[PDB]
Amino acid sequence: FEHATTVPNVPRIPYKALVERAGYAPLNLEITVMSSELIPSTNLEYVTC
Amino acid sequence: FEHATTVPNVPRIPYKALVERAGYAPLNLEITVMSSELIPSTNLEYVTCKYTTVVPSPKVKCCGTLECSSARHADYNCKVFGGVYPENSQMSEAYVEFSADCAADHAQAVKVHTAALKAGLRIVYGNTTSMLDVYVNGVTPGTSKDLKVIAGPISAAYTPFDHKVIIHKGKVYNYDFPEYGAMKPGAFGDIQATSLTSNDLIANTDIRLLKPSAKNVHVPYTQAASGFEMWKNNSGRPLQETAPFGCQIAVNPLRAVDCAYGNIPISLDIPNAAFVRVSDAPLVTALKCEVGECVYSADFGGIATLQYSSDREGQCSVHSHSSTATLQESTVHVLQKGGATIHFSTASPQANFIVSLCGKKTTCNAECKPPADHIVNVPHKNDQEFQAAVSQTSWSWLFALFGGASSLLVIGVMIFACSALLT
Repeated sequence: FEHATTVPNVPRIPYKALVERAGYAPLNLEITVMSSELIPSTNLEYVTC
Repeated sequence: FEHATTVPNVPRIPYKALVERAGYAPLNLEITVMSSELIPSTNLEYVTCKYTTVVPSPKVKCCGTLECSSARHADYNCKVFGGVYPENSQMSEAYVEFSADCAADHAQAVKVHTAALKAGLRIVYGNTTSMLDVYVNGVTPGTSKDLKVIAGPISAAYTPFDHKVIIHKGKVYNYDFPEYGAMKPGAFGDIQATSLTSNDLIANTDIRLLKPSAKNVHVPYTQAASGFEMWKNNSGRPLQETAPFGCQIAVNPLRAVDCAYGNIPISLDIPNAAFVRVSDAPLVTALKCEVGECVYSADFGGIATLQYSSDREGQCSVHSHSSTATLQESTVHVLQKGGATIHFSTASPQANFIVSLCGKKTTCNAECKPPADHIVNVPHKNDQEFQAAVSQTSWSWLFALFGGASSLLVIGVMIFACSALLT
């Protein structure tokens, strides 16, 4: 079943939601973002001593 | 006792219905239209194949000449070519016949007239579950162990077939074959015979004998191609893949199976032994309808509960009367205080219907929600009704706007009357 929400990007703060299909009881949805590294794209020009 | 309803002609869809009379409970009746083919009346004219042109060894004199007569075969030529192989003579004679094997590969050109209407109905009432079938017309009785059923004729006729038809190995094509005896060469139907083993073959092939001119004996000819082979190149796609109502086609007797079109009126003489009385019928008062989801049009997308207060404990006969919705399972074993559930199945945004729990009526009223699932394997179970597929708030807007467009005209003509009376 397809469902779309918006997590806020603050680590280890849980987000609550309901998913329901018409013909079913609703159910819980706790989504957390527990780590977020972001990696830039790098290259090296020179090396100094 | 006999009762009539109608069932939409969609396969294996049960119909819940009440049949009631005095002194008895309104009793349940479930009628499902099972796998229901239709069979048209056929008559083959001819059977076609490839050909092998029999060209036998020739007849040659040297001093005298020859004169050639007719015989009984297919497309002839016979000819009497003159001074050849140096006043010598020759008799070049050639005909066709069926191929080496037409028990396997042979078409059948068939004309198709009107069609019968067999059915498959499963009928459950009370505790009686019966398997039967009925020729759909208003006269033939459909007889289970004690009952009789007549299925009234269809509201609108239909045929997947056409007037003329070709049966190959297994497939069925709509194509206009030439008539028996009117054969055109290089097209379908060059050889013709009334069975696989009957005589009186019939053939045009544009066979043309030619004058031999060589050192050794040969009989030369030229000929149009096998017009059955120039249909197998260019036959389109059969009726299993182009038919208008999803009907498959089987040919041992050429039947068309599992259509979905129209609706069948139906009538059932209920046997007298299956009539539960109003004493045994658990009468229930204080009916309270509590409507849950009602997400419409799919299969059973509506939940309703009933808070009630009974007289007895036993299996009722639950029913909805308005054709905007039908319920399911049709029997509820009641208790002194119960909350049993139904399954509404409407195809309109207005759950606006009347539940008779054991004949005692009450109303379910709620709005409905469109589903979020575009495409479902399972067919529909209701129809659409104008003055029922328009939502109630839209009725309020239309009525208010029409009243706002009419009442001031009423005020104007009353101003005419008032101005005429006062002066």
